[PDB]
Amino acid sequence: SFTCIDMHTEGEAARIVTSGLPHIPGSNMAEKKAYLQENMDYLRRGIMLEPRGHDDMFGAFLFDPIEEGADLGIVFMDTGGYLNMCGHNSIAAVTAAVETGIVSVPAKATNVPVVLDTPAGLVRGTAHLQSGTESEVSNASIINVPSFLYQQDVVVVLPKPYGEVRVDIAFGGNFFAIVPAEQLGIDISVQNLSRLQEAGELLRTEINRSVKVQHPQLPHINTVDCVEIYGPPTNPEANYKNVVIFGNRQADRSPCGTGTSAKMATLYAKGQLRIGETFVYESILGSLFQGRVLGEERIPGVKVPVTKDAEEGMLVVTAEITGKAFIMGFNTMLFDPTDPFKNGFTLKQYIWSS
Amino acid sequence: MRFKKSFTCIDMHTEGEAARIVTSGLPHIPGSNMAEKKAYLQENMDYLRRGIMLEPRGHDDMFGAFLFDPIEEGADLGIVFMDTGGYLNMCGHNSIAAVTAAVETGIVSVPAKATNVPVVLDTPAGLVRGTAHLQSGTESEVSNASIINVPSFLYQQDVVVVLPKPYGEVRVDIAFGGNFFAIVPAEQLGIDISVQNLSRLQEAGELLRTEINRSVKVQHPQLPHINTVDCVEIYGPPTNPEANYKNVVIFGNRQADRSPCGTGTSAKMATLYAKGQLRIGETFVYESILGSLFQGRVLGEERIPGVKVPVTKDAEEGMLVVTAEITGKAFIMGFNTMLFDPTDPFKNGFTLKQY
Ligand SMILES: *CC(=O)C[C@H](*)C(=O)O
Ligand SMILES: *CC(=O)C[C@H](*)C(=O)O
Repeated sequence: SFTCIDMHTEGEAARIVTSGLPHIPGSNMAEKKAYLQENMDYLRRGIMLEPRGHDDMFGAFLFDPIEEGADLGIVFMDTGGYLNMCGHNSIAAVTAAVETGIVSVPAKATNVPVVLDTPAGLVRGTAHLQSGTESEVSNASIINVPSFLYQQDVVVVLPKPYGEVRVDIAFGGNFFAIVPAEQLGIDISVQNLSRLQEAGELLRTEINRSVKVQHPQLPHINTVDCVEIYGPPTNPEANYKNVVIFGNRQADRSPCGTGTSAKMATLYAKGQLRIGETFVYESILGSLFQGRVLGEERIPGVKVPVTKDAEEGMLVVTAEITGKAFIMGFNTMLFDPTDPFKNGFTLKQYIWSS
Repeated sequence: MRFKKSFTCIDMHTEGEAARIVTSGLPHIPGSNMAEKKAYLQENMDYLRRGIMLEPRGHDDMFGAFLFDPIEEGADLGIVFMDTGGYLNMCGHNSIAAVTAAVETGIVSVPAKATNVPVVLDTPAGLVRGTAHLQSGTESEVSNASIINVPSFLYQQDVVVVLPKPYGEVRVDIAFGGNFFAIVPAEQLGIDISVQNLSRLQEAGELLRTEINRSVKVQHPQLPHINTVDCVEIYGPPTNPEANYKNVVIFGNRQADRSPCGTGTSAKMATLYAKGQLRIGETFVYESILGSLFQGRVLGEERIPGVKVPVTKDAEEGMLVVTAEITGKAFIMGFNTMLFDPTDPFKNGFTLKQY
């Protein structure tokens, strides 16, 4: 049996496994993720998939922190595999840590830091407390790992009825292909969600076939794992609306924190967003996240495709993302060794271009 | 405060199909029988079903039930079933799960040295007599569970239903197995029962259910409150050698059963029995889209003089009903305390499924 704190962040699940896991080696969180992925993938499958989960479930395993200064180690998972970072799950974990007492709250504290050691690096979170409560969280922010536009105006050819599209590749904790919905000929709407999933899958697969990406500081991150499809906002408070397609072409119900970070890095690189300016991203559900670019930095002697010959070094930015998570369940998940679906199942069919 | 309005559940599944069995958290629900309590919930507290069944706490193919104290004489537990669209009068897989959960979690006592434990369910469709078959050696580990369903019957035969393209005109049987079913060969819809075709099967099932309920009036002759076709059973040749046929049942907000569906199996057996194709005691094995198997036997038959349904011939002496036993295996998959913060925008759930 495993104990879980089932959270959701504005409609998007985050199943946070807090106890009962087998002991896992690894000298950092990236190696722990690799160990799970390579040797114990049955854990993910049983916890994420039907019948205990479903095709759009998401979650994370907690571990002791390893990187200096962190409160919790975390490895994220979904219906397909393992993302190096997740903003909505980070917001959920920061929230759960404070509300359930995994991390202590100083006396008279109105903000409580919760630092996550993730496969993509250190993620500095803050739970913003409800005034007059000891540990009720109003919302939570996360300062993401450095983000960056990687490659601009990448042209890929998808099968009909999509054909040729142009995207940006950016890192926000995961590598994203960021594309306007208009180029796909699909409005972002609940009605089009299945098509959005198919386009996202086709675009992700085609991008990884034709562009080889590599995070220049983190060897293990060498694929594009997420497709961010954006368009005009519905809520007048939002700058844009988006849906991210990832995992086994599941869709984020949240605006997606890493995807927002990647979008903000891209806008910033193009001069379209100032440091400290509030950016508001809306989801397919109408949910909002707020983000701000906190700073920028050039890394001398390190280039990505977008980095100019004249430029000694790549531009990165540090972005903060804010959202609200709720506890939806305290769960003890059970696995009878004679249960034929102890490792879950899906009825979703795979798709691929011919 | 945090646990205000929470619910405790035993999350079960029966060969892949969820049964979220709510064990505490409801206030008193007015009603002098289970059918009335079901109507109360549906009319006055439907947001509870939606919050428990739907994302983010559930999903588009979740299923479950509320437990109550039994009202009907001889029953161990009251139960009201729920899904992503509404409330079925009976559910085979959830009854199998409830019998199993009752024994394994000690809701019912296991008599000294027993190998089989009866668990009787008071449902909106009537009394359902369950038996938990214990694993030899163990005190209360359940190997599988059988349920003797409420009376089942073929109701109306060769009903022509006209659906939009690419389906057009189809021929179905209507039969009662605890719910009314329209039973239809997948062949007639132009599609195979396969995971590939699941979305289409859901669409076809929903179309068929809507059209049937407009164009055909059904009425259970002994239970006034049952007067709609709630489920569509789409069947085809088996994949597993052990199975007679395969099916998928579409119901709720066009969700699909991952189990072979016990009420659908009961309706199918009553149909086969009526056509002389199954004898009393003969094992019928039904396969699901997942490859799961349920076993059924017809245990008894009765003609009810003076009571007819559309298939009852003038040559005949009252409508035929059968008593069907269904057997499957359920597992505990979790113990959950579900939370509903009043400021949570999705306290009542959501679905992204089309229209
Ligand atoms: C982990 C994801 O689902 C991508 C969106 C996010 O919140 O980072
Ligand atoms: C309750 C349902 O899902 C219909 C199938 C069955 O097991 O009776």
